[PDB]
Amino acid sequence: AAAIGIDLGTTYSCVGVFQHGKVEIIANDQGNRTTPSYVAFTDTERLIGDAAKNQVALNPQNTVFDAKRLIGRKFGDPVVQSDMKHWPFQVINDGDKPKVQVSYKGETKAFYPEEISSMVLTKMKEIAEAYLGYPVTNAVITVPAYFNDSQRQATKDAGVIAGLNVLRIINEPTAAAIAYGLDRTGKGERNVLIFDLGGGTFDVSILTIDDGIFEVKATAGDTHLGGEDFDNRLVNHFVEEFKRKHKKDISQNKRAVRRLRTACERAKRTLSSSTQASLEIDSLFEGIDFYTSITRARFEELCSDLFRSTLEPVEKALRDAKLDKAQIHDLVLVGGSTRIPKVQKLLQDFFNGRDLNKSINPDEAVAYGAAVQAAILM
Ligand SMILES: Nc1ncnc2c1ncn2[C@@H]1O[C@H](COP(=O)(O)OP(=O)(O)O)[C@@H](O)[C@H]1O
Ligand SMILES: [Mg+2]
Repeated sequence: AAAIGIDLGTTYSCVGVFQHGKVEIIANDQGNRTTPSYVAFTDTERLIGDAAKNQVALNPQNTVFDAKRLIGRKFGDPVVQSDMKHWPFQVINDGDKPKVQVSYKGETKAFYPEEISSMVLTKMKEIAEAYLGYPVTNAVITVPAYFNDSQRQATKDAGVIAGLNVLRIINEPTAAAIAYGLDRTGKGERNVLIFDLGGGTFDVSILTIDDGIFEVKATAGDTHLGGEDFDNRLVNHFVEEFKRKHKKDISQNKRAVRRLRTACERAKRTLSSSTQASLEIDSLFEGIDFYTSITRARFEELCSDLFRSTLEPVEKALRDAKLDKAQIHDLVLVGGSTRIPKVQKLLQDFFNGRDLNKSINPDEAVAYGAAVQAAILM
């Protein structure tokens, strides 16, 4: 019985297993090595992952996402109230506990955030099981370093609802450090900086590792900065461009904007390894095709202030840990947005030419570390 490592992410989740000496990051049924943290409810079925995200434009009120922003928080919580204003789905109050309310098979039903996340965890569990060819009952699940007891508990519960014995709940930055084998240094304190630019959040952590024991020395960043913000700059740019070429504003067509958003995210992803990208959407708005392109340099310009803003939390965390740039032994890249060449440059330049540990797919580093730790704990 291999136990599994699960990164239960805000925007994407990832599952790994350590067996026969190495970590396998397990692809899902569509061949994707990470899976959106999305759960959809329709007249006839419950969809999770890619199947949920791939119908988001068609079903906005009953496609749930961002459950991680609610998990283990009270309804009265100001982050909750505030985050609520921007979701297309209803959150409601059940004894100061938030529930996401949707319609499923024709009826209004309401779920706790840990219930939604348990459906994502079940999907990651079944992904793992399809590959291993047996049931998985033990898992290590990861959380942000700043998660309080009640968010850790609610995440553990999500695991238990999913039919997993949760061997441990560990910090995301520690799991990334474990992935790179930094946990096995000894006697001396090593200082490690995790730079984590994901889909919805930006986390900088400084850890000190001394004879295998981790200490979180500083944390910083921005809980609303991530790849979604870069998708948006691109969306706004192409909306303006559509207006220029056809004198038509797609702004208010919720469906056109979501399909444009989708095309942008995919274009963006291509710009991490190519210097130009094709954007081709059939019948975007009133039967008008939108066939166009964008360069890495143009996308960089559109995002230049957001990209730069990531170095301020780095300065802050260094200050709060009372360390200079030159006392950081290792720079680890985590999150899919750190595949962006400009971002790697900014961080490497900030650190005066220092290597970045980026050999492990950054959107997988946390799951990789969880999988290593799960095997150890077993
Ligand atoms: N090659 C790439 N270039 C730029 N962004 C990417 C790339 N691959 C994935 N992403 C982005 O990474 C983000 C998801 O990051 P990930 O670490 O998987 O999830 P999470 O933030 O939920 O932990 C998304 O915004 C996605 O578009
Ligand atoms: Mg992440």
